[PDB]
Amino acid sequence: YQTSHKKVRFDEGSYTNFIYDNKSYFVTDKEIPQENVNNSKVKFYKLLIVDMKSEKLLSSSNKNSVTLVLNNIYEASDKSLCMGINDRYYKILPESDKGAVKALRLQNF
Repeated sequence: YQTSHKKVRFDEGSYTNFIYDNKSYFVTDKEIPQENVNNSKVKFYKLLIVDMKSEKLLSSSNKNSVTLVLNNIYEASDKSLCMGINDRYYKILPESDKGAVKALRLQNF
C-alpha cells in the first residue's frame, strides 16, 4: 500500500498551463539545470504547436509556428517543480504568482 501520485490536468489545445494538487499552475520561462534536478516527478506525453504570430494553437507545423512539448515533470533540490520542454527543464509556478511572472516564451526554442 502506497499512495503518492496525482495525475496532472493539462489545458490541452491551449498555452502552457496545468493544475496539480487542486492548485493552478503554469510553465515559466525560467529553466533549471539537470544538476539542480532531484529526480522524476510525473510521466506524461503531450505535444502541440503554437503560432508565435498570435500566440495561438494550430493543427500543423509552419515556419511562423513552433512546436511545444509540455510534459516530463521533475523535482528540484529546493522542492521546486519543473517540466521538460525541448530538452529544457522549465520551472513551474502557480497562477497566483501572476503579475511578476509570465508563461514561458517560444523564443527559447
